[PDB]
Amino acid sequence: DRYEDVVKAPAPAGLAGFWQTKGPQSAMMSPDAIASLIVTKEGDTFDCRQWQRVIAQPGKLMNRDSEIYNVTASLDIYPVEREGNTISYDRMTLSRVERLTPECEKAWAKARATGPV
Repeated sequence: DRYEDVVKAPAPAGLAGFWQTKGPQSAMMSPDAIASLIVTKEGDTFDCRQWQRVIAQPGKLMNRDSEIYNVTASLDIYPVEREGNTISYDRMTLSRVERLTPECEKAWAKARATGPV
């Protein structure tokens, strides 16, 4: 399977948005590290994690056996589970937010500029 051939799933109701860790995550390098996930209504995603450096990766939602996953452009596959204003994602808890960090915002705009209109 190729990333290009992955069938992009529309976001289920309530999942589209910006999601960000609100406190220390034991999975991350240090307590001040932050992870964010963008989910568009069409099912495009962006996984942006930062501390001393930023690592950001576009992806796509996939529906497999009625469960939702993020599939990154490098073919990492991560189940996404939502409960209200929080998601479980790659061993972290992210909360719904209205705005992401500037460096996630900038990286997202940059990535999107090479994609379709």
